[PDB]
Amino acid sequence: GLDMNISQFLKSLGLEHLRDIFETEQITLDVLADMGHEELKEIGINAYGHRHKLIKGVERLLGGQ
Amino acid sequence: DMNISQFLKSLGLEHLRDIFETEQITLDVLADMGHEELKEIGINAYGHRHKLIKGVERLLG
Amino acid sequence: MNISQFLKSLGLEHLRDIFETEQITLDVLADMGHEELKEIGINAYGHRHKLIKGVERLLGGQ
Amino acid sequence: DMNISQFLKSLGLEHLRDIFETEQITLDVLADMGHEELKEIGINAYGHRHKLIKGVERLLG
Amino acid sequence: LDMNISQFLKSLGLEHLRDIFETEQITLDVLADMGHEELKEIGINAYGHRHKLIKGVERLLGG
Amino acid sequence: MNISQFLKSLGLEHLRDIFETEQITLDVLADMGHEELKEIGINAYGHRHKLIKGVERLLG
Amino acid sequence: MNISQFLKSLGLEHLRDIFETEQITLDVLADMGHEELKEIGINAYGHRHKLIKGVERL
Repeated sequence: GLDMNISQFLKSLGLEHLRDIFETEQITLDVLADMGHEELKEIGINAYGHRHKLIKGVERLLGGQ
Repeated sequence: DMNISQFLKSLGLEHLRDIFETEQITLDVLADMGHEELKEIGINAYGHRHKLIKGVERLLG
Repeated sequence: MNISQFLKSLGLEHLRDIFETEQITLDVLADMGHEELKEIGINAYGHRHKLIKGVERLLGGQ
Repeated sequence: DMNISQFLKSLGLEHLRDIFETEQITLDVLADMGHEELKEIGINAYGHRHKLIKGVERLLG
Repeated sequence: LDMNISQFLKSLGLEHLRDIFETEQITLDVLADMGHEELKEIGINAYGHRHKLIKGVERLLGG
Repeated sequence: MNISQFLKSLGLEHLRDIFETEQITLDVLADMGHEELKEIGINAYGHRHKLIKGVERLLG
Repeated sequence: MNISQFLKSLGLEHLRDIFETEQITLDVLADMGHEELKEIGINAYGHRHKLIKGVERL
């Protein structure tokens, strides 16, 4: 909704337990918006369900609905 | 909508619980998945994918 | 044995490895047309025809 | 009775035997087929389909 | 007696239909069984052509 | 374009040391993937990703 | 081709002396990776990369 960042975004998806990965890997929203399943696997998001939630989450966030 | 473990039981697919647990597939995720995506997570039998897809769409509609 | 009795009743018991590997049960089969049967490797029109008509007759009341 | 290969031979359509064998078209299957279904398995001439359809009908007199 | 279909066609002034008849494997035996709907299905689009064929084949064979 | 203004345009000024020590010019960066960037000590995927996009954007 | 003119074409004329001391001919350079060029004192990734690419072009 109101002026986004990664911490908030992960909390809105129930994925706050990936904050460490995101922090170490310096994944901002601009970066995350360019990433698919392969790339998220490269940074250690092993669960398909987590990758899916992220991928759809960031499209939703930036897409205007 | 409901519990993933109970949904699998209601379809006779309790033996997929381990894949669903490892891939963190909740019901809302499953609702977005077709045959290609289910294949990606290791559901290799057509008949299993078909029951999941048809069972999750009966659950929401 | 329901699916394998069913295939026997049609003379299509040699399809039983495809059906076993793909875990096709009668409820799945009852929803399949030509395209979906081609997707699982039932390549012959005649087999597909017999399967579709057989399951309709089985569940249709006679 | 009579089987599919003798049947095709009797109509002068023996060159179709390989289609009928690839598609496992027995006489009981051919009996349910119209022009559209025969086009689908690659019988492209109307004349050939017409001979098959009238032939199989004759055969259940 | 029955003749080469290209001759039957030439006898009705319809030689230009021979490509359709060859492709569709239409013999006189088959043509004898066809009406307007069936000849439309093989691409004889003009009523006047179908009419000549249907009568032509009655004249030729029925007689 | 030069190295200093490239890194600043991506928010990666803090990398200038690594690029200086390793004598990474833009011609060289252009040929580097994730593995090669890992080799020079750029450990964050996010940074490598920005470097790789940035330099590809630069040579259209 | 001569080693002096090779380093001129890559802008690495300041390595002339490491190459002279270590007797690195182009036939030897062809065999060398990153590990091996580090062993003879070429500390910068970018210089190693240029040498590797340059020789493997010829």
